[PDB]
Amino acid sequence: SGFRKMAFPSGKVEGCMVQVTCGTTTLNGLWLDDVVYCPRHVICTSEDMLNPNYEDLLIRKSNHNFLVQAGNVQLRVIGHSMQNCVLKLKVDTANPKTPKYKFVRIQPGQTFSVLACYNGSPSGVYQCAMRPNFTIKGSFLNGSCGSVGFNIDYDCVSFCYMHHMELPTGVHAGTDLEGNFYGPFVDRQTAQAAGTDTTITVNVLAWLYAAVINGDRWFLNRFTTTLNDFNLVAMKYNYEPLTQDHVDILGPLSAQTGIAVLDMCASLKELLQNGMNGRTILGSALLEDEFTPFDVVRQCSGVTFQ
Amino acid sequence: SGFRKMAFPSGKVEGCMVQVTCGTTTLNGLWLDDVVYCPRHVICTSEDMLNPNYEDLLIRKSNHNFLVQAGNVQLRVIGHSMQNCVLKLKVDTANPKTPKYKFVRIQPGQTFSVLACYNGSPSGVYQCAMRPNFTIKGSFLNGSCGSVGFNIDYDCVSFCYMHHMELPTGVHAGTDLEGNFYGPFVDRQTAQAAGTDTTITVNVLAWLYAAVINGDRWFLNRFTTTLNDFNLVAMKYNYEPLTQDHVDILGPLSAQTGIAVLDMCASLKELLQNGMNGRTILGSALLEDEFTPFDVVRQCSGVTFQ
Ligand SMILES: *CC(=O)N1CCN(Cc2cccc(Cl)c2)[C@H](CC(C)C)C1
Ligand SMILES: *CC(=O)N1CCN(Cc2cccc(Cl)c2)[C@H](CC(C)C)C1
Repeated sequence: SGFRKMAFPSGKVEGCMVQVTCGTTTLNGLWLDDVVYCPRHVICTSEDMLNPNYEDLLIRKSNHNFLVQAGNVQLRVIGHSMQNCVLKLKVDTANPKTPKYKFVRIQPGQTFSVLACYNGSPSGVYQCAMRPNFTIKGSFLNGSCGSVGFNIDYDCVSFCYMHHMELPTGVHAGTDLEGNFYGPFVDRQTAQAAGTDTTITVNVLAWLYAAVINGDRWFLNRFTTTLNDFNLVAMKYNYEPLTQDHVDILGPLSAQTGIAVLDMCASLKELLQNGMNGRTILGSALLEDEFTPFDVVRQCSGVTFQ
Repeated sequence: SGFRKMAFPSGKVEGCMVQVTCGTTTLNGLWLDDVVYCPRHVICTSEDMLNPNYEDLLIRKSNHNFLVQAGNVQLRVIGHSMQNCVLKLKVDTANPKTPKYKFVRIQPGQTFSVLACYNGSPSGVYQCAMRPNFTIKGSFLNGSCGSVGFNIDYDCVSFCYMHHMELPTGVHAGTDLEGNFYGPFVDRQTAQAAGTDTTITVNVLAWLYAAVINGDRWFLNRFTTTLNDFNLVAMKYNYEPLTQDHVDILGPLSAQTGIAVLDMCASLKELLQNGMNGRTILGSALLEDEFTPFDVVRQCSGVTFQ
């Protein structure tokens, strides 16, 4: 029993992190096969970030201007290209620890593990979710750029995030591994505002099912509700509207606990209106939305990986 | 910026997990050099656990009764011994991925990362703390026994915990790598009660310093207090008493934020008496005590490992 905010094992990702240095800027890179991926603002200076012309800046750089370093192994750049907001540095040596990887662009509400790195060296791992406003509430310092987010499907590593910048508000924004930003953000030092951050309702419901599995059942009430009447209350408290696809995903959790999804929605509706009365659920005084229904099933069944 | 419950990278530990099977019982083992460590109750059946005589049970076992499996590599046991509550299965092949390791027995209040495993395969990683009652609030299912807890000091892995059993109350108990249980627990299926679980005060203070670093300063008040008057209030709410050694550890955090330790204690005293007024600190509606002062300095400075 028990429930923890659990991250994936980072072993297969640690062997892919390298140190990228262009001039004076140094950040992290992802070494897969004979290609190194890194944020393109590594070619910028402290003064270029206010309004960078990346095309003009990249012209003044050649293959010998970039220095990729894998611990103590010195790599050599053969070709360089700019795919959207990431650089593709083609090197001579293929990474012998390249796992079965895959590039994926996740949707808001999904979760992934972040391997925070500095100077190409792993520092820590934590789990987080893509907020509805396409930001993440992570833990990043200067030099952590190039750190990647990922999921693991048995023997396959699914890279889905690369850290690019910290907003003036304290939240974090990045791209997929093809260089496309999550959200309307651009990689320049300017005031950029994120949208309203709402609560992932389908995740909260999965979290309540995990609570029933682990013994916390005080929030189970006598009432039921309709899908429209729940969304009417949910939108008042800035919650994502629940769809029929969300009910289908929660099917297995409903069958294991014997509690209908609409009955669980009625319990959540009463919690949103009356609060938590100073009590806790799974050791938390707030409603958590960083657990997808698949995360709950995975932790409550013991799913392993390669 | 940002603050997350961060675990250590698990790469160096993943390569040491093996599957141990004695008869019908199968759990996880730790393969370091040519020795495999695992809980000794792997030699028991479902009926032996009520009152096992491990010495008599181990006599009826030989070296060919244990089956250690490292993924797809079949190992062979040459000698077996029982050190307290763990088995030392001496094998023929030395683990080629054995890192610079070290066995340590942590004190209550310290934190470590847990690599939850099933059938010798890693499942997930999370950070937790040794409670004052020598239990941990983890996430373990059946078959997770043998999973280890660890810290990383640059290039050295410090193993400090091996999971042995789940109490009827839902909390978890285990041993160090020498087989000595943390707490007064014994490895048999009987009603065992843990002591009163108190709050690690020195950890809460370090967490409040992390909050000031990240912008949350609403809890900073006008008052100060004495070390005796704070402990008088702390013991009322089941908090660990603060010592002078705790003040010395919080020294660097005091110098970085410019806030005296006793001034931070006065803010905590008012929070314990008046509550949090429905507000949050670092996104939490409760006081967290699973961050040591070293954890805060590590995450707020960017400490990397090998
Ligand atoms: C992630 C990381 O290492 N950094 C975040 C900011 N980087 C520069 C920057 C500033 C403003 C906007 C953008 Cl898109 C990027 C920093 C890299 C070096 C120190 C210039 C650090
Ligand atoms: C950790 C783990 O795999 N298990 C916890 C309980 N194990 C048996 C048990 C029961 C009661 C007391 C003690 Cl010390 C140990 C289980 C191992 C097999 C299934 C017997 C599972």
